[PDB]
Amino acid sequence: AQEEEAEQNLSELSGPWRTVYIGSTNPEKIQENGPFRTYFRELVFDDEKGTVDFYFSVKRDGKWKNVHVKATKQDDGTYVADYEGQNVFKIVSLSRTHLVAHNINVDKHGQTTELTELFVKLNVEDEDLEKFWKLTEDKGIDKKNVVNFLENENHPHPE
Amino acid sequence: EEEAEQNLSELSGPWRTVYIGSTNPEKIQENGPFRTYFRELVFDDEKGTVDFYFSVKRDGKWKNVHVKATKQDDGTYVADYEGQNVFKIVSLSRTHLVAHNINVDKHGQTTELTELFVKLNVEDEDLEKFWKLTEDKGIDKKNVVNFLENENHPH
Ligand SMILES: CCCCCCCCCCC=O
Ligand SMILES: CCCCCCCCCCC=O
Repeated sequence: AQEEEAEQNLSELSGPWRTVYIGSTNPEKIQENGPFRTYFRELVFDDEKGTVDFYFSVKRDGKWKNVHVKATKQDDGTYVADYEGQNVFKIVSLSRTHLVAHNINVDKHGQTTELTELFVKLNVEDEDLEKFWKLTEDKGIDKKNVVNFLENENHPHPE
Repeated sequence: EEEAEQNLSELSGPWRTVYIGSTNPEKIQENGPFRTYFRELVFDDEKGTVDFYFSVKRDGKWKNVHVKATKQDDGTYVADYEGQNVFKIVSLSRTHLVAHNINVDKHGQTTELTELFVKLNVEDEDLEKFWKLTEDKGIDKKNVVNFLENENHPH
């Protein structure tokens, strides 16, 4: 017998995520305009399908693009996904607060690059949303006159 | 296992805006001066102040703004930004900030806004784990980009 099945419950982890650090064996890949200079926006874990959907922004030729990539868990435990080539990636450490992964990318030229990354979750608690809503009610503000900044078609550019 | 000491200044660092509500919708609509995307906050216990670092789009262009708020003996804060402001922190932890602000603009108009902000905490253990992983893969520290500081210092 090899290893045994892993009880996986990461659904709890879906939500807003941000990129802290991304390291690379090939710096050109992460330098400005690089394909893996990805600013995470959201992550969605599905335990039924055993998938991870990545939502992130990347600048391509002085222009910002919002990308969506779906990764699928393999019986190996790793995940594979198509983005600027082929990737096999591995969650080395994941918790409600963080995420450290190792990705191996093979581009359209067969060039292999190993990347490392630290990502953090933007945790918005219920106890706090309530407190903000109450206050907002008290001050007589209308829910319609409130702007959601954690998801809007008009935000700042990291560069 | 291990947690840093609790300090006000220790809450200093990257913060992000979640929601902001207003009595005058024009203040937080596109191009409104209060449609502020927080980048960082620095609490200073000695001077009794809070420094706001945020971004706001004006005349179609994103601008980086810094505002120094000063605590009052009564615990609230004053700050000059698009008129005079009297800021009140209704709840604050290492995780969140809920606050009420009253702004009177240069023309004497009064707007009351509410806001919910959240902090981006990057824990030591996770940082070291990223670097350990990074050196295990033979990646040189000079070959790593700090995305968080870029986000905190856009343009
Ligand atoms: C790269 C962003 C998402 C699509 C490609 C598969 C791996 C991403 C993991 C993050 C990069 O280290
Ligand atoms: C409103 C100004 C008073 C102090 C800080 C103002 C800038 C951010 C708006 C605060 C809302 O909570």
